[PDB]
This record gives sequence, C-alpha cells and structure tokens, in this order.
Amino acid sequence: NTPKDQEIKKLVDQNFKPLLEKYDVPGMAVGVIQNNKKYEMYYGLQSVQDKKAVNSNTIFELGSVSKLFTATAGGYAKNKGKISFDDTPGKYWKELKNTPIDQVNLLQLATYTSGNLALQFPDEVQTDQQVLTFFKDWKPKNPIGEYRQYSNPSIGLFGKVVALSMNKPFDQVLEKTIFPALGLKHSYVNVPKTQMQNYAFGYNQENQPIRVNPGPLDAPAYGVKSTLPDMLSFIHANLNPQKYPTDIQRAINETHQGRYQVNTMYQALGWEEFSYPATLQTLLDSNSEQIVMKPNKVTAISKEPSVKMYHKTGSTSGFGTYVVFIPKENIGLVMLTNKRIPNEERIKAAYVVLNAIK
Ligand SMILES: *[B@]([O])([C]N1[C]=C(C([O])=O)N=N1)OP([O])([O])=O
Repeated sequence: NTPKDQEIKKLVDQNFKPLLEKYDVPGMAVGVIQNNKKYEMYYGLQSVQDKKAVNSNTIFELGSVSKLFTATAGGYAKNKGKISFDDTPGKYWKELKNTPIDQVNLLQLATYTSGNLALQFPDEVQTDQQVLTFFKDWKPKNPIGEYRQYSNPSIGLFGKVVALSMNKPFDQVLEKTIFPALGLKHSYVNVPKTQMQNYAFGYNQENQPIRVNPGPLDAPAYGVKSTLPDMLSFIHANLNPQKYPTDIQRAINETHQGRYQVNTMYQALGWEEFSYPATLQTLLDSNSEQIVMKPNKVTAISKEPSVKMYHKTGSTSGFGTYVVFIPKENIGLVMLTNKRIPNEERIKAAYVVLNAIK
C-alpha cells in the first residue's frame, strides 16, 4: 500500500532532510541497504558556486571513515600471512628497529594504545623524512596497551607498515588491491584529474568552500574519498562477508573482532562495536568528547555479545560521514555531507531511521 523505497525515503526526509536547513549544509547523500536492496537519497548541492546537484557520481571526503579501509587492508595482510598483529613496526620499517616505538605492536598501533600518540602529528611534520624522525624520537609515556587515545599517527603508522609488508605504497594497496577486491569502482586515495568534476567542495563553518589538506600519513588515517553507491557496496561487504573470496572475506571479518572495551564501546579494527540491541545513548556515548579527545584506560572484554552492531564517524574540515550496520537485521546506512554536523545528529538520525524500517 506504500512501496518500500517510498517508505524509506519518507523516513530519511523526516530525520535527515531537516538537518540541512538546521545546520546550513549545502549537500547530503543518505543511503540504506536492506537485504541486498539499495536505497539512495540525494539532497542539495555538491558545489554551491557551480550549481552542481549531489548525485550518485558525487565524491565526498570520508575523513576517519578512511580508517575502516586501513583496517581492512591490515586484515587482508594478516590473513595472507604478510604480517602478524603481534609484530612491531621495526620488522617492516627497518629504520625503526630497536627504537622505543618498536616496543609497540601492530594491533596497539591500529587500536590507539601506544600510550603516547595524540590526535594529530605536530604541524611541522610533513615529509616522509620528518615522519620517520618523529617516530625515531618517540618515547613511551603511559603503559603500552592500556590507554586508548584516538590518534591519526597511530593508525597512520599501522597503515604504513601494512603497505610495506605488501611491497606497495599505501595508496596502491587501496586503489589496486583492496578497493577492487571489495568491488569499489569510484573510491580513491588520489582523485584523478578526470574525476575532479565529481569531487564536491567541502564547506566550513562560514559555508566557505574548502577541501582536505595534504598531511603526514594522511591516506590511512583520513584520506579516502568515495561515492554513495561505493559506500553502500562497502556496507554490503561487511553485512555479507561470506559472499566474497576467502582473502577479503577473512579481512572483513578481522575488522569485526573486538579487542578491548571502554565501557559499552568495543574497539574493533577501525570499527566501533556494540552489543545489539544498542540504546541511542550507548551509540552517542561512543563519540563523546571524553572518548574521542582524551586518554581512557581500556578494559579486557569480559562480556562478548552474540549479536553486535558497528559504526564509525568521519570528519574533515569540510565534510561529515557516518556509517552503521547491523548484521542481524541485514541492514546498514551511510550518510555523507559536504559540511560537518554534530556527530550526535548523525547518530540519532540514523538510529531513528534504522529502527523504523519494516
Ligand atoms: B576522523 O575524521 C579524525 N579527525 C577528526 C578531526 C577533527 O575533529 O578535526 N581531526 N581528525 O574523525 P572522527 O573524530 O573519528 O569522526
């Protein structure tokens, strides 16, 4: 009596559409996948000044959602026997052999527990030589493996090592191995010249057009750009890893395994994981200022839930992202915007929508 696509569109109109007026967001793409059926909704503008509408070809910056691809690459490397997560970075980047950072293992780098790595590198660290010097000069502070501090250089180094173990630069690991194994045709570390017309402007807090800056180990930490249909296919792969060849299948499953907890949030590789059903507050608590910006002592997982859900937020100066999936209900959602909006508004809108869909 109302077809499913219109029902889902109404729910997205009720929950996501009013964020555009509220936060003055020029463009948004929202997608839902349910049982192998894809629903794409597009709003507004990819470029205000060009009058170019958001559409299925629009390329957005994923920000930290990029960490999911880095995690998947690490899982691919591990399950191919190219790395072990108990290895240290000096085994692959030989100039770090026997330095203090070589006491930190790959898993601890992927999951932000070195005990002394902050959200960003210092501004001055830009070149490959400066990055190396930075890690050579690094010294411990907190006990290794016990304190989570969410960190671009931590998972950046992880990404770098993964690339070294596969004998390819990190951009090539994604663009030539991992994106094609996931079936993504419109995802990039470096958007090529012939695709730049599809690359949206981001918009800052004064609605001024901006794009992400080049940075040290930017690609593995926050450097991937993709379209809505590609992101939906990524969510499809996470929902149905058993439909992919062994190597990328094991890779995807590797990203799902929780390693530790901070209260109700289980840190997997890239993904944050929760006991399902999850309350809205549990999901909101995961991205509190205290969790995101400060050190938190981790605990051993002492209740492993049978059924989980998984999410990740991403932001660049000019773009917001949120991806969530619930294997049990065979359903997932992607939101891409070309202006940041509060993490709380993303998580809540997707919660309402996903819980309402018949
Ligand atoms: B990632 O995109 C990393 N990130 C966020 C910021 C910021 O707030 O400026 N800098 N780096 O996003 P997140 O915090 O995991 O959603």
